[PDB]
Formats: sequence, C-alpha cells, structure tokens
Amino acid sequence: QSRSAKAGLTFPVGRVHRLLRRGNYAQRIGSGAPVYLTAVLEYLAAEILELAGNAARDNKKTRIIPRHLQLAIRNDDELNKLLGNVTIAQGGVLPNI
DNA sequence: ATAAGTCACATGGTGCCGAGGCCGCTCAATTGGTCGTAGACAGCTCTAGCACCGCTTAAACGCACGTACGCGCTGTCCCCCGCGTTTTAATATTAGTGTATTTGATTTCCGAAAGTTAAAA
Repeated sequence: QSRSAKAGLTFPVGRVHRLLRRGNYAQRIGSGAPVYLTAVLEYLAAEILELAGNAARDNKKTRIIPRHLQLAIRNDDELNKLLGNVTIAQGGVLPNI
C-alpha cells in the first residue's frame, strides 16, 4: 500500500508532502495539509478540465487546446478573480463586442 | 618606715554605628572548537545557438487619394453650488460587564528521523 494510493487522489500526496518539506513553509508538515490541498487542486483541475471537455464538444476538436483553455478560463467569471493578473500562453484573448 | 590602704589619675579595651569598599550571582552572545556536509570543482561532451551563406517572393513601404472624419463651433440648455439657513446628528464624554485574551502546567501529538523495503523507468 501507498500513501499516494490510499489518498484516493490523482496527484501523489507524498510528492506534495515532500514539496512542502523542501518548500520551507514550516519546520513540520502536517500530514493532512498536503492531502487536503491536493484535493482542492484536483477539484480546481476538474473545473478546468470539465470546461476542457465541453469546449472540445463545442469546438468539435476532441483534444483540448490552449485556445479553448484561455476562452473557457476567461469566461469563468468567478475564477478570473483568482486568475485576474494571470494570462495564458498561445490562448489569444476572448472576443470583445 | 612602711605594709597596707584609699584614692585619683592615666591608659586599656570593649561595645555599638554607620559606610564606603569590595564582592556574588546571574544571563548575553562571543568566540572557541569541531564535526559533517554544501560548495566549487574536473575532465567533458554535445546543444541549440547563432552565425554564414544562398536562395525566394511575401510583406512593406511609398505612391496616390478619399471618403470619413475632428474639431472647433454655437445656441442653449442645464446643473452645481455658494452659500444661507435650520436642522441634526457628530461629537466626546463615563462604564462595568462580559467575554477576550491569556499565560501558566502539562500532556498528549505527530512527523522528522532512523531503519527497512516497496517500487520504478
């Protein structure tokens, strides 16, 4: 058995734990912190990737592309607050009317 | 006359009172010393650079020029406010209670560390 396996999360929480270790965020790394934040990250990735799926459906290209990613993330009004100053590579910009 | 004796004198010394003079304890962080490991290094090879030509014709710049366009124009509408006024609510005072913080003594908490081994392109 593995900690990354029993976590039931895609991203390996062991990697997150040791990243927190070398990241100097504190002297001890609470074992629930990496798994919790890994799950939060996985949900946010799920948001981006269900947007990817429906953008692939809308644009008829089965595999998601950065244009679709930029368009969907810029249409995500609440998420743009998190990613306001953020910008995406090769994504262009959403059309202004 | 002089051994005994009283006596006062003279110096002894013992006791108590400050007091200025050394001393005692503690914690800052230095520096002394010492392990063990980041750091610069030791041969090195090959990456993606960046020329270094050697083409082509796709951009592009000017050549022309044209509506679009701007930019003040100009009657006039309008609105902001400078006050003048009544309001009007902003002072800024006490207040004790009602948690809010809070700082002790633990007292569990738990993950870094030390094995031991699972897994891993």
